[PDB]
Amino acid sequence: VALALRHAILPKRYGSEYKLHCEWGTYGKPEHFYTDGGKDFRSNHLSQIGAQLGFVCHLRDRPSEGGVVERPFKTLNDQLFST
DNA sequence: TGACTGGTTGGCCACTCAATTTGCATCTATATAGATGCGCATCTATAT
Repeated sequence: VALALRHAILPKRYGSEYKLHCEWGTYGKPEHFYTDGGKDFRSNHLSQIGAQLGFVCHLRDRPSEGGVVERPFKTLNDQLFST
Protein backbone atom coordinates (compact mmCIF):
# COMPACT_ATOMS: atom_id res chain seq x y z
CA VAL A 1 0.00 0.00 0.00
CA ALA A 2 2.86 2.43 0.78
CA LEU A 3 4.56 1.67 -2.59
CA ALA A 4 1.20 2.23 -4.34
CA LEU A 5 0.64 5.54 -2.47
CA ARG A 6 4.19 6.63 -3.41
CA HIS A 7 3.44 6.04 -7.12
CA ALA A 8 0.06 7.60 -6.95
CA ILE A 9 1.29 10.79 -5.17
CA LEU A 10 4.62 11.58 -6.92
CA PRO A 11 4.58 13.05 -10.48
CA LYS A 12 4.96 10.17 -12.99
CA ARG A 13 7.39 9.78 -15.95
CA TYR A 14 8.09 6.74 -18.22
CA GLY A 15 10.81 6.08 -20.82
CA SER A 16 10.30 5.29 -24.55
CA GLU A 17 10.27 1.52 -23.70
CA TYR A 18 6.63 2.01 -22.53
CA LYS A 19 5.93 3.55 -26.03
CA LEU A 20 3.30 5.95 -24.54
CA HIS A 21 1.62 8.61 -26.71
CA CYS A 22 -0.04 10.31 -23.76
CA GLU A 23 1.32 11.21 -20.22
CA TRP A 24 -0.35 9.84 -17.06
CA GLY A 25 -0.35 13.44 -15.83
CA THR A 26 -1.81 12.89 -12.34
CA TYR A 27 -0.20 13.64 -8.91
CA GLY A 28 -0.82 15.14 -5.40
CA LYS A 29 -2.30 13.63 -2.19
CA PRO A 30 -5.85 12.80 -0.94
CA GLU A 31 -7.84 14.40 1.89
CA HIS A 32 -9.44 11.01 2.75
CA PHE A 33 -8.47 7.39 1.93
CA TYR A 34 -11.31 4.83 1.68
CA THR A 35 -10.54 1.08 1.93
CA ASP A 36 -11.72 -2.44 2.62
CA GLY A 37 -11.35 -3.89 6.18
CA GLY A 38 -8.13 -5.76 5.33
CA LYS A 39 -5.23 -5.78 7.83
CA ASP A 40 -3.10 -3.88 5.23
CA PHE A 41 -5.34 -0.81 5.49
CA ARG A 42 -6.02 -1.06 9.28
CA SER A 43 -2.25 -1.46 9.97
CA ASN A 44 -0.46 1.04 12.25
CA HIS A 45 1.96 1.73 9.37
CA LEU A 46 -0.78 3.20 7.12
CA SER A 47 -2.22 5.15 10.10
CA GLN A 48 1.23 6.76 10.62
CA ILE A 49 1.35 7.59 6.86
CA GLY A 50 -2.16 9.14 7.18
CA ALA A 51 -1.17 11.33 10.14
CA GLN A 52 2.04 12.61 8.45
CA LEU A 53 0.40 13.35 5.04
CA GLY A 54 -2.89 14.49 6.70
CA PHE A 55 -5.45 12.14 5.07
CA VAL A 56 -7.72 10.33 7.59
CA CYS A 57 -8.54 6.71 6.59
CA HIS A 58 -12.10 5.23 6.37
CA LEU A 59 -13.34 1.57 6.17
CA ARG A 60 -16.10 0.79 3.57
CA ASP A 61 -19.45 -0.57 4.84
CA ARG A 62 -19.76 -3.48 2.31
CA PRO A 63 -17.85 -4.56 -0.86
CA SER A 64 -20.77 -3.11 -2.91
CA GLU A 65 -19.93 0.42 -1.58
CA GLY A 66 -16.44 0.01 -3.10
CA GLY A 67 -17.91 0.02 -6.66
CA VAL A 68 -15.44 2.67 -7.92
CA VAL A 69 -12.39 0.47 -7.02
CA GLU A 70 -14.03 -2.97 -7.48
CA ARG A 71 -15.37 -2.47 -11.04
CA PRO A 72 -12.03 -1.53 -12.74
CA PHE A 73 -10.75 -5.10 -12.15
CA LYS A 74 -13.67 -6.48 -14.22
CA THR A 75 -12.90 -3.86 -16.90
CA LEU A 76 -9.21 -4.87 -16.99
CA ASN A 77 -10.15 -8.59 -17.31
CA ASP A 78 -12.41 -7.87 -20.29
CA GLN A 79 -10.35 -5.23 -22.19
CA LEU A 80 -6.79 -6.42 -21.38
CA PHE A 81 -5.99 -9.66 -19.56
CA SER A 82 -8.35 -12.11 -21.38
CA THR A 83 -6.38 -11.41 -24.63
C1' DT B 1 135.93 -13.16 143.06
C1' DG B 2 131.41 -13.47 140.94
C1' DA B 3 126.86 -11.91 142.91
C1' DC B 4 124.18 -7.53 144.01
C1' DT B 5 122.95 -2.31 143.55
C1' DG B 6 123.62 2.47 141.68
C1' DG B 7 124.79 5.88 137.08
C1' DT B 8 124.04 8.51 133.17
C1' DT B 9 123.28 12.02 127.21
C1' DG B 10 65.91 12.74 104.47
C1' DG B 11 61.18 12.18 106.03
C1' DC B 12 55.85 13.43 105.93
C1' DC B 13 52.40 15.45 103.08
C1' DA B 14 50.47 18.60 99.35
C1' DC B 15 50.49 19.87 94.58
C1' DT B 16 51.68 19.38 89.46
C1' DC B 17 52.87 17.41 84.76
C1' DA B 18 53.87 14.01 80.85
C1' DA B 19 51.64 9.99 79.52
C1' DT B 20 49.15 6.28 78.20
C1' DT B 21 44.75 3.46 78.75
C1' DT B 22 40.25 3.02 77.91
C1' DG B 23 36.17 4.16 76.31
C1' DC B 24 32.79 6.63 73.05
C1' DA B 25 31.21 9.28 69.05
C1' DT B 26 31.88 10.22 64.00
C1' DC B 27 32.98 9.51 59.63
C1' DT B 28 33.89 6.55 55.36
C1' DA B 29 34.58 3.73 51.53
C1' DT B 30 33.42 -0.49 50.03
C1' DA B 31 30.34 -5.03 49.54
C1' DT B 32 26.25 -6.70 48.69
C1' DA B 33 21.28 -8.25 47.95
C1' DG B 34 16.33 -6.59 45.63
C1' DA B 35 13.04 -3.22 42.25
C1' DT B 36 12.68 -1.57 37.65
C1' DG B 37 12.84 -1.39 32.85
C1' DC B 38 13.76 -2.72 27.86
C1' DG B 39 14.38 -6.41 24.03
C1' DC B 40 13.11 -9.89 21.88
C1' DA B 41 10.56 -14.73 21.16
C1' DT B 42 5.99 -16.93 21.38
C1' DC B 43 1.13 -17.57 21.29
C1' DT B 44 -3.66 -15.94 20.02
C1' DA B 45 -6.93 -13.47 17.35
C1' DT B 46 -8.62 -11.10 12.87
C1' DA B 47 -8.93 -9.81 8.21
C1' DT B 48 -8.60 -10.36 2.74
